[PDB]
Amino acid sequence: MKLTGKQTWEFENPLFVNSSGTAVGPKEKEGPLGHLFDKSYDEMHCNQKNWEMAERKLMEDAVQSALSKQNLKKEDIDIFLAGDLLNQNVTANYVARHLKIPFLCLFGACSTSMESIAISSALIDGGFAKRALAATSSHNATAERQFTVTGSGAVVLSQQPGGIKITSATVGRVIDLGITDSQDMGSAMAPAAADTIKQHLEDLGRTPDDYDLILTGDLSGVGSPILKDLLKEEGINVGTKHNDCGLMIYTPGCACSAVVTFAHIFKEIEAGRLNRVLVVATGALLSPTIIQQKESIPCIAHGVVFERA
Amino acid sequence: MKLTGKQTWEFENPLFVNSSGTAVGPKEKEGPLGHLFDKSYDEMHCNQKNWEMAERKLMEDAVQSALSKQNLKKEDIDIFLAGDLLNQNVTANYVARHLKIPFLCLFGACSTSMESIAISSALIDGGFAKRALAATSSHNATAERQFRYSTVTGSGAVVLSQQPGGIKITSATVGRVIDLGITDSQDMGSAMAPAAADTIKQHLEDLGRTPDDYDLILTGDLSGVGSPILKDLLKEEGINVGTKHNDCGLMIYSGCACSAVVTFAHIFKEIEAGRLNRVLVVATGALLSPTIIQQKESIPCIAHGVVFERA
Repeated sequence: MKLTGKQTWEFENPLFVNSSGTAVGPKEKEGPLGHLFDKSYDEMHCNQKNWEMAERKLMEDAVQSALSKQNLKKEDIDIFLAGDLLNQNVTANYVARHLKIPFLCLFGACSTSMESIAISSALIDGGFAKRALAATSSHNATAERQFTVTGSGAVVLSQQPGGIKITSATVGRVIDLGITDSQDMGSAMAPAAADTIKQHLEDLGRTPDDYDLILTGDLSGVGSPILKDLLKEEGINVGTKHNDCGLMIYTPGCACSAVVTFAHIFKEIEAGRLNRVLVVATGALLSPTIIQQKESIPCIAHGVVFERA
Repeated sequence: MKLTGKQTWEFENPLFVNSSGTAVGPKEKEGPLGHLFDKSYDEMHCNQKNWEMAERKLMEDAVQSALSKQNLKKEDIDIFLAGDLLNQNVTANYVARHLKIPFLCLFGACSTSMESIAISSALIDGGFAKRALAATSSHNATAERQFRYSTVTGSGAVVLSQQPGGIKITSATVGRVIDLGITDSQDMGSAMAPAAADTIKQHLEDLGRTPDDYDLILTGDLSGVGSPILKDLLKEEGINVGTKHNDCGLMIYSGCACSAVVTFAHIFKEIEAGRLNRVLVVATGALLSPTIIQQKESIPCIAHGVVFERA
């Protein structure tokens, strides 16, 4: 069995990130990581007619950057796993239609960036695909349509040697402790990130000392301190080992886990500044209906371990 | 490799449907198959306060039926694959929270019924899970919300594992998105046929098979209008299904969402009874949302297939 413990998949065959691509808007371009993205636009329309075509252009850009880096055509990919981080896959389905790659459509939450890589990894490791493409996108301009980073990240994975290996993934379970305040996203998502991180370490018999970095996505300032405290209650001390993507992309539930992980964290690993990193993307599973009814907001966090090859 | 041809996964290890569960509304109860569903309700609210709690109760019923028939508890399942037709985080997410099973959230479309089984199947065959639960649901009363601002009222769930059962799963074909330019939200049957045809053709080609190798080729929700088109398209590719084709949308009472409940309640019984030995089930989905319809964009469609056989 490749399932280790309760929720962690340990891949047994060689598995690598062969290339990645990122495309972002102006707010991201002006931030500390602005120069690391493959595409970065000076204005939010991304030279497009409207917001829909803007986000579609961001994903197409990110995907073509990833493919270009390996001189791959769309026909060279066996499976495509993608979803929007915010909307109802309005972008992902359009891009899938153009790529013509067999398509597994995932539900768009901020956890989708790692959910798509986890599934892609299992399919490649299980012999169901030679190469997989995983992608997600979001656009600040349309993030309101529930009752946010502007960008998209894509990765190409395969068993062919690359600078970064994927060694395990932990699938999260939905966690909902009550929060209904659509603006209290930090306090709602933290318990999910905590459960997934705790289960991952328990499953692999590891501690934060086995990681160079434990990176969360989308907890930002409010959620991070809560996550650390919750982990301490479980006897898990992340210490200075924890950082959040929402905290690195802008100067002094924003779906930024993918573009920061792909544009920045992967570069750090390939440069040998980080050897093993646990990345946990956390999503608030909501939408108009949920909020329209003042219901609690369920959250989920999925994790993936990347290591220098 | 388990990948065969371009888009077909052939499972190399023992893989079975251990049980299934279906829960439906009054309209389905009154239909020709009404007697085959595990649970049915006399009124669409299903004893619940609103349409959201109604659909949630239906999925909880179907999942509990599937689990109960095998004497399993929610803790006995390693992975849960599910989605619901509104994509409002209302049903599947709610049910996943209560079950506490590691959850892979799929985008709801009428094609999700087979997408969830295909992924579940690969994860089991790949050693990533011992048992998987897959479920989908829809409700007639909120079906309009996919387009704005005939759908089945029910839910089907299945428990899968390597433990011997009456029904084996031998392959699955993952579809690619096909879009020939149909904008009309109710010419959905015709927007979906091309996707269903592409998947059936590729599935047959990948495995070096013809319709003669199947006792039944069943499409999910093409219904009255889409079925003739599908057969015409397959013929244009030199594939003659003849009388081997049927559609779930024609057996329960397009974009109907009846694929899972008809397959689970009816088709599975036919296979276990020995009346059908190998069946290709292809669920077809129109990938849309109000944003799509609102801007009168063409409607992308996708079809995923799974082959079920008598053990």
